[PDB]
Amino acid sequence: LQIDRLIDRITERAEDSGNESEGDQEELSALVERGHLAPWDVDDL
Repeated sequence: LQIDRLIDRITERAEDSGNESEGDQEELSALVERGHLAPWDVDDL
């Protein structure tokens, strides 16, 4: 249920998502499959 809510919660620890797509990872997420922009890739930094 809280998909984008964790996705953005876990991405803030790397916070690259904060600039790359910013709120898109919390308000949109999932539909934006482009390179799966979320914590899973931002964490590898």
